Amino acid sequence: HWGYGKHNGPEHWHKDFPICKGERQSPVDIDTHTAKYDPSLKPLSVSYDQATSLRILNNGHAFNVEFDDSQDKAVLKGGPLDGTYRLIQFHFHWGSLDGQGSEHTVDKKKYAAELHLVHWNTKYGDFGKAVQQPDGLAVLGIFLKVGSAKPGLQKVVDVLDSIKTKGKSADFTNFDPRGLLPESLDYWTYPGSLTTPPCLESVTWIVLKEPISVSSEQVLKFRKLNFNGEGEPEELMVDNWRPAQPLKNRQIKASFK
Ligand SMILES: [Zn+2]
Repeated sequence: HWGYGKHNGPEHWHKDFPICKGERQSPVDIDTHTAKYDPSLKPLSVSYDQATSLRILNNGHAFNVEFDDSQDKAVLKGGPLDGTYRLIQFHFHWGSLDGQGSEHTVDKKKYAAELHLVHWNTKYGDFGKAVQQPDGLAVLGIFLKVGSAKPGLQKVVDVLDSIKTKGKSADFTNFDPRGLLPESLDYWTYPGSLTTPPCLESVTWIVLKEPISVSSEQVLKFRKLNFNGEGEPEELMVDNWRPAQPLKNRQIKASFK
């Protein structure tokens, strides 16, 4: 099956998932000099006050912190978006070293990790339906750099020992995703795809300009997770990022000058 190894990584995905070579794939390099300020973009609206987290799961390619998306409780709207998008889960991509890990890059710069807060368009009723639509998902992407600790991440870091291996889940209630946001909501936006198979081209990407800082100890604990199941040979869950894909016929817009 697909993964991030030598024999099943991103360069192989297209054999089972042809859309992975499509016209609007993600991530991309964000060339800050060619991105265009678009004064028509509205401010982003992140409304996470009533967010209800439920669970954290190691699914063999990352860990997802999952939310109750059965009501409008944690929603993204505004910016480039029409209508309302509900938070379903967040996860990260990270490296084996601090010098890599992000999926998007900024003038070719790779960050140590990248956070994806995944939201689906309520006009489609559920995530499964939404993910098949060209405007079905909105993903807020946030870069992580290593420096000072992010206090709001620590509760995530501390539960990772309980979900070391693929298929393990743990109760994870009352986690507040607002503690993962930077100060500024300035962003770049472009139309793209899931960055994991099936690579569906259903995503409005909203990538924040301001990274959050996490500590070396925090990211080190990400790197102790396993891609494998319990009782299978240990392979550390590191470098679970897809590299930048060709921009092709797209323009990245900036919300800021
Ligand atoms: Zn992701």
